[PDB]
Amino acid sequence: GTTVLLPLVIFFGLALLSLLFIGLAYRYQR
Amino acid sequence: GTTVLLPLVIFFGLALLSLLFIGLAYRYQR
Amino acid sequence: GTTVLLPLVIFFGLALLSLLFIGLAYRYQR
Repeated sequence: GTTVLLPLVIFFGLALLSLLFIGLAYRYQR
Repeated sequence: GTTVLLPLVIFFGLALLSLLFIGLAYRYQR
Repeated sequence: GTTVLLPLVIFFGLALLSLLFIGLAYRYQR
């Protein structure tokens, strides 16, 4: 019951990927 | 049908990770 | 249910990002 948090955390984890993607460009541009 | 697009876009991000992981293996391992 | 595997595979991708996250701290540590 009240398993509304389960989907939210999965989507929230995706946020880390976004930050990691931005950092990738930084490494290629000093 | 209800907010079906929300989970679809989250899964899409998952595919992007595959590109980021595959690209790392090539650079860190010919 | 019917699509129990669908969310499981999406979560499975998140596990890989966990290892990548470890490398981020190392680079920012030294």
